[PDB]
Amino acid sequence: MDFRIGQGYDVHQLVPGRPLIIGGVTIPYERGLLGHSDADVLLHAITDALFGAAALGDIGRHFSDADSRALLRECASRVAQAGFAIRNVDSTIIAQAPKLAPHIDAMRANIAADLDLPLDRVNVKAKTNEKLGYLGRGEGIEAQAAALVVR
Amino acid sequence: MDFRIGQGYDVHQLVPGRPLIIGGVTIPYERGLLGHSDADVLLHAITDALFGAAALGDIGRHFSDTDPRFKGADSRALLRECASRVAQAGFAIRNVDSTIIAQAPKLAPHIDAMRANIAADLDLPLDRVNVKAKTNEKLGYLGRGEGIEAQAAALVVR
Amino acid sequence: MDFRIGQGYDVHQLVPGRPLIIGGVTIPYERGLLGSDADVLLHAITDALFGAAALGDIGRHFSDTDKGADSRALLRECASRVAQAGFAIRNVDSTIIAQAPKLAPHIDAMRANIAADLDLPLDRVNVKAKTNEKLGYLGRGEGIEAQAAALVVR
Ligand SMILES: OCc1cn2ccsc2n1
Ligand SMILES: OCc1cn2ccsc2n1
Ligand SMILES: OCc1cn2ccsc2n1
Ligand SMILES: Nc1ccnc(=O)[nH]1
Ligand SMILES: Nc1ccnc(=O)[nH]1
Ligand SMILES: Nc1ccnc(=O)[nH]1
Ligand SMILES: [Zn+2]
Ligand SMILES: [Zn+2]
Ligand SMILES: [Zn+2]
Repeated sequence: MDFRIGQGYDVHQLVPGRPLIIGGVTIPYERGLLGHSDADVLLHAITDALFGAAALGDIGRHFSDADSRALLRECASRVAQAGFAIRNVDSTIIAQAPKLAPHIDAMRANIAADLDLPLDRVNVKAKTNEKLGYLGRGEGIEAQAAALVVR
Repeated sequence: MDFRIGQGYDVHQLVPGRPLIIGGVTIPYERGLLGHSDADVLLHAITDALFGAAALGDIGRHFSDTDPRFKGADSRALLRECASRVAQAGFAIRNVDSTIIAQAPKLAPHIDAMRANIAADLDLPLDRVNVKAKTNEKLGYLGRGEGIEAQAAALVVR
Repeated sequence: MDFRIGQGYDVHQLVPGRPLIIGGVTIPYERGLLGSDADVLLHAITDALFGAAALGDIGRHFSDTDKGADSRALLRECASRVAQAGFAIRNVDSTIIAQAPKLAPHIDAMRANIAADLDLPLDRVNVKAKTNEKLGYLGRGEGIEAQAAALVVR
């Protein structure tokens, strides 16, 4: 019936002395993402896609720059409050390193639990940047997301 | 229930001596976006998402940067023509979402006005239109303030 | 009804010595993409189809070991796995970002290839072309990016 689509984008720098947390998963690595929160680039992109589908603005407006899962849960709350139900989420992480493949199902599990969705409605994809640009040089990590909701 | 989705992308350089026009809003700034038309990166991205959802090709095709009739073209006029062609193809627009990526200036004070322009041009209520603002966290040409990028998504139904 | 959306991204470097193949179409150029055929557009569309189906990604379905298959063979196999998970493809839209060469003359051919491979009416497949306005590695002609979106229904 009243379907809406949303899209999200995020990028953070990789810096020494920070933990690397993506999709709620702490991944062993010598650098981590820099941000005012835990800098979970994946969760932020999904969050923006959800706000965007519900026409509620953006993550910058809702949570002025701690735990990104808490923010994702709050986002899901605001989406429900606006009268929408989430139908599915898809996403991509662009990181030259480290290897993300072993952690993906954990990420999906986290996101599914945070959005109160079954696993089959949550997806997370991994890509390198084929050594191009700042992502290619491992200076940051990007995430992209898409969300479908219904009123 | 014949739904279709589309996506769009655009980027333009930020240069001295040009109006900064994003989402139809003239924003006070010392630089502006360089292009053949008014170079409204956000409206272009949305226009491409709508043409894309309707499988009508793209804005480069409909409103060519090689055709002199679009020199300094009002991108809201282009967006309204896109919406007309989308309607004529048989599609109704259900919603639009978008992102602008810029180091500067601060876009937040202008976002609501952008949403209102897009809503007006697409004949949608405000609650079916969204615009989001992002920095690029200081990375790359966007982080260096060399250009501004926009992304869009649209849902339509035949 | 049970609609789902998916999105996809891909980028390959652009250097002398390889054919330029985008959307199944070989395009005369002084350079080409590095990868198989390195078909950036087919890869992104393949990723958006798997993501709409919540089946992971092209890296997981089609790794470097398992044959030699070109990117259209992968798109078709992608499409068959999507169907067995219960989903029908409703449409695909995409954008190729390349500073050069001119892609517009080749779009009809890419759409035809994609629609054939996905068994879709032509009017549910779209491909768009963008430059990067001379910004970044894309704008210096050091690589080509593709973006895709797909809608499916169970
Ligand atoms: O652009 C990086 C970024 C800023 N911000 C504010 C809330 S979540 C988030 N990610
Ligand atoms: O890539 C910048 C660009 C080209 N073009 C043609 C019509 S609107 C527009 N934006
Ligand atoms: O990053 C370029 C790339 C990697 N990969 C794996 C399967 S298809 C494909 N394209
Ligand atoms: N960093 C990564 C990129 C792509 N695939 C992975 O598994 N990891
Ligand atoms: N350029 C901007 C990025 C993020 N937020 C803003 O308000 N403006
Ligand atoms: N490389 C290209 C970018 C934009 N339009 C084209 O036709 N080709
Ligand atoms: Zn973030
Ligand atoms: Zn433009
Ligand atoms: Zn590829």
